[PDB]
Formats: sequence, C-alpha cells, structure tokens
Amino acid sequence: WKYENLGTTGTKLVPLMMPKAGDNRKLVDFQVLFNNLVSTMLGDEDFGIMS
Amino acid sequence: NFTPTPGESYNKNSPINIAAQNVYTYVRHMNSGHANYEQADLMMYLLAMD
Amino acid sequence: TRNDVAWYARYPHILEEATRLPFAYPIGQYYDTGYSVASATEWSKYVDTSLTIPGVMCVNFTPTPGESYNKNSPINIAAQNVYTYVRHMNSGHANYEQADLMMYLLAMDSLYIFHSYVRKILAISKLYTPVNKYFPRALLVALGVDPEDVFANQAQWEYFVNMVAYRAGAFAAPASMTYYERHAWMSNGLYVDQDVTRAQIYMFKPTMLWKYENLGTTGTKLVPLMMPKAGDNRKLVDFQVLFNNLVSTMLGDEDFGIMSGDVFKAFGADGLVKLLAVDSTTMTLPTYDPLILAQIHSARAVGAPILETSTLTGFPGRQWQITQNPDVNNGAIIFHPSFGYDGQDHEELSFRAMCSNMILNLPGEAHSAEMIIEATRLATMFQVKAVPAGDTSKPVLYLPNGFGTEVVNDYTMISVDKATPHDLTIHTFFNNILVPNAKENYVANLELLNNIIQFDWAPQLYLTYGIAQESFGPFAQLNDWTILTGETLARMHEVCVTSMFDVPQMG
Amino acid sequence: TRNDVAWYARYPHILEEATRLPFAYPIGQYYDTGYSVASATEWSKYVDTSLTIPGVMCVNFTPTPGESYNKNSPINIAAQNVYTYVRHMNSGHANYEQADLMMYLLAMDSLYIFHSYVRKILAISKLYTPVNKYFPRALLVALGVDPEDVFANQAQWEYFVNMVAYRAGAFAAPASMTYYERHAWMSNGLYVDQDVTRAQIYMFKPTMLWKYENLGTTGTKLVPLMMPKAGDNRKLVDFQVLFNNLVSTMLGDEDFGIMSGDVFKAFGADGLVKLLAVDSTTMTLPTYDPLILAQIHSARAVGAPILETSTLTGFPGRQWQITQNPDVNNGAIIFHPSFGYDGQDHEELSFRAMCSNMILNLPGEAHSAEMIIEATRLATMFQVKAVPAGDTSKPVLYLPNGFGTEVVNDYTMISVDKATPHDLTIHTFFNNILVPNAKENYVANLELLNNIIQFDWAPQLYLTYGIAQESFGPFAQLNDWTILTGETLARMHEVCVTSMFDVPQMGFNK
Amino acid sequence: RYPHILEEATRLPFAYPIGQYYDTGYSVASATEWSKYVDTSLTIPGVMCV
Amino acid sequence: RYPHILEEATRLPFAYPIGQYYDTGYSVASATEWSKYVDTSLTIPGVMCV
Repeated sequence: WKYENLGTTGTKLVPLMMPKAGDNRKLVDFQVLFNNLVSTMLGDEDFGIMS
Repeated sequence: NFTPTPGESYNKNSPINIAAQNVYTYVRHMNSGHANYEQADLMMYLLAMD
Repeated sequence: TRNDVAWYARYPHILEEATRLPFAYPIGQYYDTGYSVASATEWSKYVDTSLTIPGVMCVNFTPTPGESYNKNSPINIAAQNVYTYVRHMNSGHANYEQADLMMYLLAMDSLYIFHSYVRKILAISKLYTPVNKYFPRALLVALGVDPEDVFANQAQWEYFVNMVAYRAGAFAAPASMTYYERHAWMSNGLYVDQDVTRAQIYMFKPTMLWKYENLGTTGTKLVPLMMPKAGDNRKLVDFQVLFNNLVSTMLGDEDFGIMSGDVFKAFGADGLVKLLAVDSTTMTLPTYDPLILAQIHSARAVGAPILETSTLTGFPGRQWQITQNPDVNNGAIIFHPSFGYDGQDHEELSFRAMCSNMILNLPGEAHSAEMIIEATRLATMFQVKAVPAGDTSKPVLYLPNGFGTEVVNDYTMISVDKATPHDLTIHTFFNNILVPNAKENYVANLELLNNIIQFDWAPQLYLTYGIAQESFGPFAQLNDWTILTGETLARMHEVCVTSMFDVPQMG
Repeated sequence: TRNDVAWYARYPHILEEATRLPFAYPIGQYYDTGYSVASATEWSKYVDTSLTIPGVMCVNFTPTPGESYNKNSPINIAAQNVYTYVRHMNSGHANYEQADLMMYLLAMDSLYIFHSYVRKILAISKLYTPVNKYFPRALLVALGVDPEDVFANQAQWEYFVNMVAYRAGAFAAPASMTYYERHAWMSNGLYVDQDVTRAQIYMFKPTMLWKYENLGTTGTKLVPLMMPKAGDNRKLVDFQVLFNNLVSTMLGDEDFGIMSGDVFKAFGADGLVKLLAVDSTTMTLPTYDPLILAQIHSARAVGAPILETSTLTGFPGRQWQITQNPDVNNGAIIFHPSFGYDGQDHEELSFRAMCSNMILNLPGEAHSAEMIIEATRLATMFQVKAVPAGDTSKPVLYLPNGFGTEVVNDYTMISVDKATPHDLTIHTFFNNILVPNAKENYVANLELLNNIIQFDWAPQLYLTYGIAQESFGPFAQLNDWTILTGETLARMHEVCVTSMFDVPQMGFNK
Repeated sequence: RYPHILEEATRLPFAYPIGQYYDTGYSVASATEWSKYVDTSLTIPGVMCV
Repeated sequence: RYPHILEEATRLPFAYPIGQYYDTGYSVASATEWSKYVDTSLTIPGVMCV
C-alpha cells in the first residue's frame, strides 16, 4: 500500500505491485521500489506531526 | 502471494474504524496530540507503516 | 433391574460437538442470514434474510409543573408552602412574591436538566463495548449532537460542561424537593431493558426547556426553548448558544441573586442541589432500574409542544406557556397545555386511538403502592377535545385530565439499516402510529413493530390504518394489567405533583 | 440511584388510597376499556376499546421416524440393531425382516400417542378455575372435541381411555426406547408459558397418526390417519371409530402377533411400555417446562400432510408414506415427504419466506448441549424445491434437509372475540402468514400478531404482504441467538433421531 | 481480555461421520445458474480391499 | 476547588516539532487586507555550523 495525499479531499492507499516469480530483479529495482514507497511520507508534515 | 488488508470496511462500524477511533483517542486526547489530523489520517499512517 | 446408560451419556462427545454454536452476536451490526433453499433468489423480496437489532430508544420529554388552572393548583400551594418557608427563614423585607420564587424554582430545574443533558453527552462518549457497536455513537445521535464534534473537541466540551455546572451551580435550589432529584435521575442515566450485556438502552432527552422571559409589572412567562432532535448534527457552538439563550435573563441579575441567596439562607449548603462535575474519566454506565422501565412501559406520548411560531388553523393562542400575571387568575401560576400536536397543520388521525382508557401493565402479581404510582408517571390520558375558534380547524387538540412532573412528547429509536452501508436509522413515533395506504409503509411499519418488541418494556403502541378506517388497541404483551380511568390517573398525578414539590418542616 | 421519596413514607395512607387498583383480571372473557374522551364515539373504529387476551396455542404435529432415503438412515440403523437384538441375541422367529419389526414399533407409537391424546382430553374436562375462563372449553375445542360431550359422558370417556390402554397391551414394545416416552410426554402435558397464575397454555396435538397397512409380499406401508381439527366438535363415537380404524389391521395380523411375542420374549414383561391407568381422581395441572418452550420457540411449521386423495397439480405421487419394499432400495424404510402444502391446489407464497436460514434464540447466556439439542426438535429448514412432474404445477413443494422425531404442521390459537357475542375464535396459522391486499386483512393480521406476542416463547413469524410482494423476517423478540444453516440442524436431527430409537435395554455397546 | 468472544466464535461441530453424503451448500447462492461448475458434494471413502 | 475547569481550559498542544514551518493564523480574520503588515510565520532554526 503506497500512501497518497489528496489534500483536503481525502487520503488514499494505492497498490504498489511487487516483483513476480519470474522477474529477475536486481538491487536497483528494489531500491527504486523502496524510494517510491517512502517518497510521499518523508516530505509530508502531516506524517511528521503524526509520527 | 498475499495482499495486506485492514479488513473489510464499508461503514463506520468496521474493525479498522473502531481501531481508528481508539488509537485517535489515545494519541490525540489521553496524550496531548496535535489537532491538524483526524482518526482516518492516523489510521492510514499506521497502515502505510505496515 | 439395571437401568442401562442412555445414548447421550454413551456418546457425550457427539452431543457436545454437534451443538457447539457461536452465540452472543454483537448488536450495532447488520446480519444476513443467507438462504436455506438458495434457489429462492428468484423470489427477490419474498425471502427476508436481514436481521437488524436496535439499541437505543430515547424518550423525549417536557418537564412540567403539573396542570394549573387557579391558585388551588398543587404548584401554587407548593409556591405558598416554599415561600413561607423561605421568607420565615430570611430576616428582612423581600421584594419578590411567592410566584416569582416558584418560577425561579422551575427555571432552575430547566438549567439542571440542561447541565445533566450536556454532561450526559460528555459521559456517553467514553463508553465502549465490543459486543455493542451502538456505543457511543447511536446514543450521541439520539441526543442530537454531532458525534465527531465531541471527539474532536473533547477539551472544549469538558470546559463548556464544567462552566455550565459552575454558572448554574451559583444558584440555590432545595435538595429536599424531589422534583430536582427525579429530573436528575431521568436525565443522568442509561437504562437497560434487561440485565444482560447486549441489552437495549433507554434514554431520556428533553424536547424543550423553560426559558424565563421576564416581563416586568405584567408578570412572568416561562417560554419553550427547543432542544436539538435526533439526527441534527449539532456542534458545541449550538449548545453554547442554547445555554446562552437559557441564561441571558438571569445570569448577572439582581432579583435571581436575591432569591438564590434567600434559598441559600433558608436551606443550608448541605440542603442544596449539587451538580456533578465531569473530568476526562467520567463515565455513566447502563444500569438496570425496574421503576424506570415501569414508567416507560406505561408512558403515553402527548405530542409536540405548541409554540408561538407554530401555525394552527382553528387554534390561535394555544402555545405552551407557564404564565404568571396579577391581572389573570389572581396572580396564580397558570399552565394548561393542549395535546395532540405534531407540527404539520392538519389532523393527525392517529391520536383518536389515544382516546381509550389506558392499560397499566406490571410484571409479577404483587404490586406495592410505590411501584403502582411510579409506573403511572409518564402516563397522560386525554379527557375532552379543545374547542377551536373560527368554524374551520385543521388539527384536533385535546385537553388532559392532569399530568405528572413531566410529559412524553416522542420516542426516537436508533437501529441499523438493512441496506448498505448499514448506517444508523432514526425513527420518531408516538404511542399512536398512523399507517397510511401505500405499499412502502406496511413492511416499514412491521419493521418498526418488530424493532419495538425487542425492547423489553417498550411503550404500548396503538396502530391505525388508512383504508381500514380503524385503530388497533394496545400492541404490547400484558402480564398483570388493570384498566385506568382518567380520574384514578388524575388522583395519582395530583399526589405525585404534591410529593415532588414538598418542603420540610419549620416556619 | 433514586433515593426513595420521603413523602411516600410520611403519608402512606394517601398513597394506599390513591393506588387501590383492581389487578388480576381473569382471562377467558372480553373486556372493554371504555373511553377517556367521552365524545370519541363519533370516531367509531378509530378508537379501540377492546381487550382480547388469548389462552391456548395448540401445536399440531406429525410423528416421524426421521428422514430416510437410503439404508444409512437412523431409522434403518435402529431397525438393524433392534432386529439383531430380537431375532438373534434372543431366539426370535424368522418370518419377518428388520423393516417389518421397525414398522411394527413405529405403528405402536401412534397407539401410544392416541392414548395420551384421549387421556389429555379426559384430564382437561375436569379443570375449572375462577381465574381462567378458557378452562376447559378452549382446550377441548383446540383438541377437536365437543366439550359438552366430555361433560355429559365423563364415565364413558374415562373408561374408553382405560380400555385403549388395556387393548394396547396386546402388543409388546420396549420401554427404554425414548421415542415413546418423548411422544407420550409431549402429547399429554399442559404447558404454561410464563409460570404465573393466568398464563397462556401450549398443547401438542397429533395432526395425523400412522395407520398400519400390509401389502403382503410386496411391502408394508404406514399411511396417514387424520385426527380431528380444532373446529370439528367430535363426540366419543368418532374417537372410538378412529381407535377401531387404527388397530383394525394389527389385532388380526399374525405377523404382528409373532413380532409382539418376540418383543415380549426378548425384553421381558418388566421392560415393556406400560400405558398406566387413570381413575376418577386423575388430574393434570399445567406445568412450567423451559425445554418445551425452547422447542415451541424456533419451531417451523412444514404445512399440511399430503394424502392420496389430495389434489396437487404437477405432483401426482407425493403422498406422505412410510414404505418398505424388499425389491426397492435395498429393502430400506423410506420416508421422504414433501413440505409446503397448505391443503389447497395453489401456491402458498408465504412459504417462500421459509427459504432463509433460521434463527435459534435461547434464554440467558450459558446454553448447555442438552438445551441446544432440545431447542431444535421442531425446527425444520427447507433445502430444495421438489421437481414437478411436468411443466404445469400450481403448488410449490419443498424437500427438507432432515427433521426430528416430529414435524409441526400448524399452530391453532384460541382467543375470545372482540365483536358482541365474544365467543371463542379459532385461528390456524403457519410460521409463515400471508397478508393479502384487502381492506380487512391488516387489522385482523395485527390482532393475530398481538395475540401471538402474548405467548412468551412463541414461534417466530414470517409475514408476507401481497401489496408489496415482500416478506418480513423473523417477527420475534430475540435473545442470545445463532444463525443455523441446514447442515448443522441436519446433524442435530441425526443425533436426536439416533438417540430416540436407541434401546439401552438391548445388549448393544457395553 | 475477551476469552469468551474467542471461544464462542470458534465453537464448530467437528468429527463428521463417514459413510455419509455431505452437501456443502453454496456461499454465493446465485451460482445455481452455473450447474456443474459449482461442486457442493463431499464423499469420503472407507474401504480399500487389496 | 475547581481543578476540572482549570484542566479543561488549559489543555494546550506544547512540544511542536522543530524542522518544519508553522503558521500562527489570524486573530483578526480581516487582517489579510494588510498582507505583509501581519506576520503569521514561525521559522525556528536548528543548525549553526561554526
């Protein structure tokens, strides 16, 4: 579940698909996935206040 | 191959909404929390951490 | 001569494994039973798979001083009694009369009911049960508050209720005058219909309160101030302007301070009505009280309060008013409301079913005098019809044969919707329910009836139909009933109005 | 919480004089409430002054051996066990099979039920009470008997009951088989709903009994013999004709004589069912039994029995029958009855409301296994529709998913009328009630509902409105409940039918 | 904290007798339009003779 | 004598986390016409490197 902020009209959790069992993904793909996951969380001050 | 879920939720009487109310009461009121977010925001932060 | 072992004791594991079923379903929750045939989905509404169980029935009441037509009324005799008690305990020349003191003493009751109401709104919000999902939001919706405003603004709500208790606690009122203790007992308390964990809850909410409205040399006139109804999502600003409208004429006023100080000198500080304080740990638990349940079971709803803005075609000047005027009835406190109103300037044809003699029903077979007279408190019977003026009148009004220290206006029931998203449903009704001729409201009326019979001591229903031109009588289960005529209920009402307003011994 | 009012203690004389009220109105007669508003006679039917409290709800049942469509049924397992004990463990005769012995044991139960029936008719007629004017005539009307006949011919009734108990002793049947004890305990008791003075009364009456039929070498039947219904006003001669018709094919059959002597030899005279004698001093007082009330609550009426003269378009061969044939179906006893019949050749569309899963609610919060297994004895859930033989079919029939030792056909409630004679009213109804679109059906249905809610552990109602094409679900006050599906109730039915037909007097499982 | 809730939700009848046909029933119940595509039967054998 | 009213009137959110911008808001709601003459900003610094 990837966090999505819509502002005053709500807040989503959207799917972020993981690699499947034939994909042969390197470390750079998992680093891109982790950067895409925490992208909308470390710069949000709503998340900082709640944290 | 699994998908993490908060449970099925279509009204306020859901387990995730009851848990949202409980954790928002403990964080916001029993401890002096901030007032710029609601219970659904705190629960979705707790769901995004998982 | 040897009795052999039975089958259930020869195979106890078979019996205990076949009968292991999950009981104690949480209420506050929609349940689908499913189909046992499963081909019956072709029979769409002819198969009912829904199971909704209600949780809250709120009794919506109006506090009254009893019926009053002259100075021989029990409220005026009580005014005389309490005024000669207070005046003969206070050295000096008073500036107020007996009627001013009794009108102060009723306005203080409306303040104390307001404080118990907002403290109930506060103390409900901390209730949680896993097996009751109506807690606390259905209780808050039934009291007419926005439930999210109480959780979001909890400290401001606590400040408001503590300031109401501080500002209304500055006035004195006698503690040994059971009117205050009874109204506090009703307004502070959640009542289960049965002493179980998944029980249905009864509440008491004021429909209106009495606002003082000083007039000067032309007397004193307690006016209605309507409370928020269930479904109104009222916030703290609305309850604040309601409190400010209730105290605008008596907060920093000299006459109310003089009357309060005279009551404070007459009755000691131990003899005054104490308002409960509320912290963040204050909780009211649902209790089992058979006296509450006995008077709910024999409650009869009188209808909506008539206001000065309420339009009634053939009835002008019938608004509910506790009045006082030295020009009228020799300065007596006057209150005689007419009943059978619901808004909606037309005749509510279902109030004709309230013209029978009531049935007072109790459980067991031995009934004490205290139980019998406590079970008749919310009961009000009509006596005659009010006379219109103009030979063209749309509603039909009724005069009672006396009433207690409070009358019931309405009942509001909170259940769960059987349609998605299964939110709370709000149904307001009298004892008398009209079922007009349309296909929508037959199954809806049956759902209301099945919802009402879940409540163990629910008020007795009277149902009229449109095409039938016919009312059906008391829809309730009876155990040990008697038939009350209006004169027996009038005598019990006069006894209980006298007992509520009674002052101790000295002069 | 509400300190007591000190004014009531200081003036108890005024409180006692103001609250002298006539409670304990005797039930059995009409009461008028009167008028609070004396001018409300102009609003004639919009004011209800009537108060009709009912007294009797008769549960009309059919005794069953359980559902049986193969040899693995509980009745066939019981047939094998009792035939092994009678034929082989004791030296029995070899001219009959296990299905013959089991059908003899099933035909004896109808005799025992008939004896309990006429014994309850006799014991009711001596009951008169100042507090309950339903006694005894409403109980006698609900059982189908002319109540003046039992009064005028009390000695003849009293000796006929004893003669039934005497002539039933020509046939031997085991006493540890709790099928007989259950049916005798059901069809004789007067059951009170709340354990107070003028409480409501539940009875159990057989709708039909199983009459024995011998086809010779091509099988053996049990066919229905209909009992009188609650308006019939039957004299003693009708009940004597019914008892003569019941034992007509049993006392002259030497297969039954051989099987009777074999059961007598195998179990001994001390281990047989003893229908006990009644004297002139024999009374039944009504009892409080929360197991019986838990049976009546959550009971499910399956409809009328289907007879061979019954007219069912699209269903020509669906008459209720306990049949065995050595050529058919491994020689197993077959009872596969269709349900949902209303006595007419059309679709009773309120039985469509019996197609959802049932609710079983019990008192309290701690239910024992014995209590849960007892409370499901009259519950019957439909499973599938029957297949119509053809394409045109007016009724809709239902196959169950098993049933207990008895199915409910009907309920009959006796109440007083609200119109000016104020006589006894007889209403018969299922759990499912159709309210058709007519101007006079809604107030009558509401009176039926309000009479039903006087009975404490009443059956749960399912009301269908013809104007809305919509049914409403279980009209009852709930408690600690579950949702039962068909397989759980089928497992409980399997358990109880196995436990009823078990004879511990046998040499089995020691 | 709620052992009664757990013990009441999990009381199921185990130990079904073998030698017996079992119908599982439908969980969707509209699926009777899908006649043999839904399998509700449960047969368990008892004897394998060598 | 009235510590409940004192506790309810002084439930204040202290311990604002430093590192982010805070807006104070407007005591006078019409003071947006005086745009830069009203300062609603609060920027607390964290690091001074010598």
